[PDB]
Amino acid sequence: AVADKADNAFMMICTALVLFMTIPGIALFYGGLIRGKNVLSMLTQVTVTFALVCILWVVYGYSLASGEGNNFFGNINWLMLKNIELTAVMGSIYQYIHVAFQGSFACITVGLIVGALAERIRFPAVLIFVVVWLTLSYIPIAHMVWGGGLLASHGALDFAGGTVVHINAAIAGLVGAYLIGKRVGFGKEAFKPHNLPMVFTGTAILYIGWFGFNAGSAGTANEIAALAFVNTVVATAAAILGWIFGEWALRGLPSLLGACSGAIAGLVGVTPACGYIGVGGALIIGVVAGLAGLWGVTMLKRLLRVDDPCDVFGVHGVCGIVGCIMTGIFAASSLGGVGFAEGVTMGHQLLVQLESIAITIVWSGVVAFIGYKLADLTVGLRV
Amino acid sequence: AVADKADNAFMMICTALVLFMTIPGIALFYGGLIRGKNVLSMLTQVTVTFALVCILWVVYGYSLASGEGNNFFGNINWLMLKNIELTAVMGSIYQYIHVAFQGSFACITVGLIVGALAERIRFPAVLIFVVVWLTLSYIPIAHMVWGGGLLASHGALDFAGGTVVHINAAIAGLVGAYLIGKRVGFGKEAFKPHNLPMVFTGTAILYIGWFGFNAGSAGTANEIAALAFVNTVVATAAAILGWIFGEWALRGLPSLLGACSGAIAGLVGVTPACGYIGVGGALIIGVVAGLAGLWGVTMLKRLLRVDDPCDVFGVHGVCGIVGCIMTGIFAASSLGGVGFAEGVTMGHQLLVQLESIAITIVWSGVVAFIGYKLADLTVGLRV
Amino acid sequence: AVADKADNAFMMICTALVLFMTIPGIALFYGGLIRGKNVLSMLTQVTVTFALVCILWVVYGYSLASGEGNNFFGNINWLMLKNIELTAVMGSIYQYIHVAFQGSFACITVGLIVGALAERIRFPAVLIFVVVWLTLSYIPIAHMVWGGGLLASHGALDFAGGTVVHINAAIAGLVGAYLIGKRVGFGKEAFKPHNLPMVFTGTAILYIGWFGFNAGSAGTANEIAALAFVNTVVATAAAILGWIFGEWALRGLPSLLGACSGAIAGLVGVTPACGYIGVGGALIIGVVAGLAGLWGVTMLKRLLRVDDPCDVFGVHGVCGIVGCIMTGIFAASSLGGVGFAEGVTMGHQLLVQLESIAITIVWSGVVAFIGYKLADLTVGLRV
Ligand SMILES: CCCCCCCCO[C@@H]1O[C@H](CO)[C@@H](O)[C@H](O)[C@H]1O
Ligand SMILES: CCCCCCCCO[C@@H]1O[C@H](CO)[C@@H](O)[C@H](O)[C@H]1O
Ligand SMILES: CCCCCCCCO[C@@H]1O[C@H](CO)[C@@H](O)[C@H](O)[C@H]1O
Ligand SMILES: [N+]
Ligand SMILES: [N+]
Ligand SMILES: [N+]
Ligand SMILES: [N]
Ligand SMILES: [N]
Ligand SMILES: [N]
Ligand SMILES: [N]
Ligand SMILES: [N]
Ligand SMILES: [N]
Ligand SMILES: [N]
Ligand SMILES: [N]
Ligand SMILES: [N]
Repeated sequence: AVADKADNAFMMICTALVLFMTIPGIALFYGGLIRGKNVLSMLTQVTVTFALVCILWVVYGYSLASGEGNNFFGNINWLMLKNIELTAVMGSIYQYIHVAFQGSFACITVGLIVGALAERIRFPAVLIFVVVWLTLSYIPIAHMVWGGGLLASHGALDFAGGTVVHINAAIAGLVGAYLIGKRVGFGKEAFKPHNLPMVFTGTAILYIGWFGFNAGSAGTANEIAALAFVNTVVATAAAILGWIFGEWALRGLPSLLGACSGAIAGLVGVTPACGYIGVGGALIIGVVAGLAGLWGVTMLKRLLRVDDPCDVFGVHGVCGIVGCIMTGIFAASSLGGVGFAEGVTMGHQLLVQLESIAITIVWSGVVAFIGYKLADLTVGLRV
Repeated sequence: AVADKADNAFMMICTALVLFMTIPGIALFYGGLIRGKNVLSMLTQVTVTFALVCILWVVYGYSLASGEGNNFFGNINWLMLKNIELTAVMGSIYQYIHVAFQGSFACITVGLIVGALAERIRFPAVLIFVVVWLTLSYIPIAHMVWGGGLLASHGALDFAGGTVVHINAAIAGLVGAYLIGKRVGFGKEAFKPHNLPMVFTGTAILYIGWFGFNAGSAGTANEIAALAFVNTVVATAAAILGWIFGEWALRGLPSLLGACSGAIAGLVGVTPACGYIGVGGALIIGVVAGLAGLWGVTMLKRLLRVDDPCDVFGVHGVCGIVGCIMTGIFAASSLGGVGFAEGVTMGHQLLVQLESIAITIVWSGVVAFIGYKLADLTVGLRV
Repeated sequence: AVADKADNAFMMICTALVLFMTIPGIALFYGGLIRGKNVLSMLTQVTVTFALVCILWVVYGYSLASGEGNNFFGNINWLMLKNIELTAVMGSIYQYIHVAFQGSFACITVGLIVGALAERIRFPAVLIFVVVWLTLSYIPIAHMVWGGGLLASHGALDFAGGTVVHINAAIAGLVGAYLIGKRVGFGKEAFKPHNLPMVFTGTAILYIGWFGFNAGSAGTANEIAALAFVNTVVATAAAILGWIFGEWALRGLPSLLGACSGAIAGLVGVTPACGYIGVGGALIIGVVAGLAGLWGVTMLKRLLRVDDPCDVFGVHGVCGIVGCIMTGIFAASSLGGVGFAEGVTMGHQLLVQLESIAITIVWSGVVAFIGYKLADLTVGLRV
C-alpha cells in the first residue's frame, strides 16, 4: 500500500502524545501520590524502565507483538526492525510510525506499574520484572489483541487497550502490591494534600496524551479517530462527574483526588470502547466507570486501609474490566455503536469480552508473579 | 463535502492543544496566583466544571451554538449529536471534530472564569453559575460570532474569540469579583513569589495550546492556519516585550509575572486578529496589547489594591477589547491584512468591532449577574 | 510548488512542540538546577529573551538565515517577511510555517544558553548578548548548515542541529560560564534533590518537544520523519541506559539526574544523525552519547568542582560533537543509514563533520565572547 501523509502526521503526533503520558504524565501522577522521600527513586525507575521498554520494543517486542506468528506471539523476523523497509506501509502509515506508536503503549503500560511500585521495589529488581513481564505478558497480550492473535481471532473488541494496557497492568501492579510489603510511616496514612496538584497535573497530561492513545488507535485521521476523540472527551467528563457525584454522596464533598480519579476512570473505561460506541454510550460508560472506580478504590481501602499509589490499579483494573464489558453492549448499533462483527450477537460479544478479561487477568497475573519471583530470587524484590 | 484527513489530523491535534489550555494550563496558571490553602478547591472546581462543560456541550451546547437557528441561538436538532452522521463533514473536517474543537473553546472560557473565582465561590454555586452562563452567554455569543448569528451577520471580525472567549469570560469574571467578596489574609496582599513558577508553567501551557486555539480556528492546515500561527508567535513575543518594557519603565525592573502577563496579553490581543492581519500588524497589536494589559491591571490594582487572581480578567478584558478593535484596523490590506468584506471600509469595520464588544460585554455581564444571583439565591455564592 | 496540507499540519504541530521545548521545557529544566532564589529571574530572562528571539527572527533572522546570499548569511529581502506571499511554499509547506519552525529552533538554542546563565547575568546584559549572538552566531551558522551556506556546501550532515543548536549553544554557554563568575553559597555545592522533579519534568517536555524538533526537520510527514521519530525514541532510551549504566558503575547507583542527563545526551547525540541513520545506529549513538555525556560532565566537575546548571553545556557540547561525528559513520548504508552524497566516502564525511564542528565551536565561541564583552562594556555582565 501507500502511506497517507495526513495519517503519518496524525500518528506521529499521537505517538508523541502517548509518550507524553509516561514522560512525564504518569511520573507526575504518581509523584503526587507517594512520599517526598521516594519520589526521586520512582522518577528514576520510571525513566529507566521507560528507556528499557523502548529498547526492548525495537529489539524484539514489535516483532513478537505485531509480527505474524501464532495465537500468542508473532515472530522474530523484525528484530531491531530488520527487514522493514523504511517505506514499508502498515495500514495507511509508514510501518516505522506503527512501531513507534505501539511502543508508546508498551511504555505507558509499564509506567503504570512502575510508577506505583517503584518506591517499594529494588532498582535491579524492577528491571528484571519489566523484562520478564514486558516480554511474556505485554507482548503476548498485545499480540493476542492487536497482532491477530487469540483474542482478536475470537472477535474481542478493545479499541485502544482496556485489556492490553489497563487490565494487564492493573493485575501486574496488584500482584506486586500483594507480594511486596510497604511500611507506612506514621502520619503518612493518607495522601498528602500538598502534593495533590502534581497528581492533577499528571492526570491532565495523561488526559491530553490519551487523545493520542485513543484517537491514534484508529490508525488514521478519519471519522473513527474523530469518534474516539469525542468519546474520550465525553467519557472522561462523565466519569469525573460520576465519581464526584458518588463521592459527594458518600463523603459529603467532592475532592481533587476524586475528580482526577474520575477522569482516569472514564479514560480507562472508554479505552476499549471509544472507536466502537456512540457518544451516548460514551457518556454512560463514563458515568458507570467513574462510579465503578470509586467503588473499586473504596474496596481496596477496605483491604489496604491506607492510601497507597497502588490504589491506581483498582481504577485501571475495575474500570478496564467495566469498559471492556460495556463495550460488548454499547458497540451495538441499536445503541449508536458500530457494529458487531458478522454473526455476532450482543450476548456472544459479551462472553467474548469476559473471556478476554479473564485471559488477560490470569496471563498477566501469572507472568507478573513469575517476574516478581525471579527478581526476588536473583536480586531481592523489597527495598 | 468530503473530509480532508490532513485537516482532520490538524484539527484533532489543535483540539487536544485547546483542551490542554484548560487541563492543566489555566489550572496551573491560577494555581500560582492563589493561596496554597485554596488551590485544591480551585483545581477541583476547574476539573469538575470542565467536565460539566464537556457534557453540556455535547448534550445541547454544540447544537445551540452551531446549529442554524436565529441571530442568537441555533437549534436542538443536534442534541447529544443526534442526526450527525459520523461521516458528516463540516468545512473540510468530520463534523465530530468540529464539535470537539468548539467544545474545547467552551472549556477554556469557563476555566478562565472558574480558575479565578473558585476560591471564593461555593462548589454547588459554581456549578449552577456555569450551567447558567454557559447556556445563556457562551452559547448565544458563540452562535452570534461563529454560528452565523448576529455578530457574524454584521461582519464582526473575530478569528479565534476575542469576544466569545476573552471578553465574554472577562466580564463574567469581573462581575463575579464584584459580587463575591474575598477576605485577604494578613501578609497575602501580593502574589506569593514562591508560587510564580506555576504561573509561568501555566502561561507556557496556555501559550502552546493557544497555537491549537488560534491556528485551529482556520479549520484547516492551510495558509491562514500558518498565518495565524506566525502571528501568535509574533504578537505574544511583542506583548511580552511591550509589557516588560512598560513595567521596566514604571517599576524599574521587569518581573516574571509581568512577562507572563505580557504573553497572555499578546495571546488575547491577537486572538480576534490572528487570521486577518499581517505579521507587522501582529507585532503592533502585541506591543499595544502588552501595554494595554499592563495599564488594565494597573487600573484594577487601584480598585482592588491587592493582587488577586481576578486581575487576570483585566488582561483578558482589556486586551480582548484592544485586539478586537485593532483587528478592525489591521485587517486592512493596506496594512498587510486580509481584507475587509464586501462594501466594508475600515471605519465601518471599527464600528462593527465596537458593536460586537459592547454586545458581548452587556450580554455576558447580564447573564453572569443572573447566574451568580441564581446561585446565591439557591445555594449561596460565598464560601 | 504547492503545499501539502498533511505536511502543513505536521509542521505546525512540530513547531508548537519545538516552542514547548523552550516554553516551558528548558525553563523548568534549569529551574530544577538552580537555587530557589534565582529561579524567578531565570524564568523572566528565558521568557523575555524568548520573546526577543521570536521578534528578531521575523524582523531579520529568517531572512538572513534562510534567504539566499553567501556562504555565511542570506539576505535582507525577507525583513519582517516582506515579499513572502502567504501562499508561498517552501519545500511542501507554506513558507510561513517554515519561518515559524525555524524560529522555534532559534528560541530553544537561546533558551539553552539563557536558562543556564540567567542567574549570573544582568538582565540588560543578557538582552545585549542575545542580540549579538543570535545575529552573528545563530543566524550565520543556521545559514551555513540549513540555508545553503558553507557547511551545507561542504556536505556536512546535520539533520536537526547538532551544530546549529547544540554545539553552538554549548560553546556560547561555556564561554559565558568562563567569563562570568558565580558565588556558590555555602551548602549549595550540589544540586538540591528537592528540586530535581522539576529537572525531570523539564527533561520530559524537552523530550516530547524534541519529536517536533527531530522529526519536523524532515519538513514533511514522510518516512524520513518517521525514521527520525523512531531514532529519537531509540537513541534517547539507549543514552538513558548508557548513562545510568556508566553511573551505576562509577558511583554504585543510578540517579534521577543521571537518567535525565542520559535522555538529553541521546537527544542531543541523535539530533544531527536522526534522519540519516538506521535504528541500530541510533541505539549505538545513544549509548555512546550517554556515556560521553557522563564523561563530559565528569570532566566539567573536575574543572568546576560544584554542580552548576552550566554543566548542561557539557552534555550539549560533548554529545553534540559525538553525534555529529557519529553521523559521519552511521549515515553509511552499510550500517543501515541513508547514504553519503555523491562521491563521498565515510572518511571524507568524517572530515567534513569535524570541520563543521570546529567551525561551529570557533564561530560561536568568538561571537559569544564578543557578545559578552559588549554587554560587559556597556551595561555590565555580572549580577
Ligand atoms: C487514581 C487515584 C487512586 C487512588 C484514588 C483515591 C481517590 C479518592 O480516594 C478514595 O475516595 C473515596 C470516596 O471519596 C473512598 O470511598 C475510597 O476509599 C478512597 O480511597
Ligand atoms: C495575568 C496576570 C494577572 C495579574 C497581573 C500581574 C502582573 C504584574 O502585576 C502588575 O504589575 C504592574 C507593573 O509592574 C502594576 O502596574 C500593576 O498594578 C500590577 O498589578
Ligand atoms: C544535564 C544535567 C547536567 C548536569 C548533569 C548532572 C548529571 C549527574 O551529575 C554527574 O554525575 C556523574 C556520575 O554519576 C559524575 O561523574 C559527574 O561529575 C556529575 O556532575
Ligand atoms: N492501540
Ligand atoms: N474558533
Ligand atoms: N531543522
Ligand atoms: N493510563
Ligand atoms: N492509557
Ligand atoms: N493513570
Ligand atoms: N486564555
Ligand atoms: N484562549
Ligand atoms: N490566561
Ligand atoms: N535541547
Ligand atoms: N534541542
Ligand atoms: N537540554
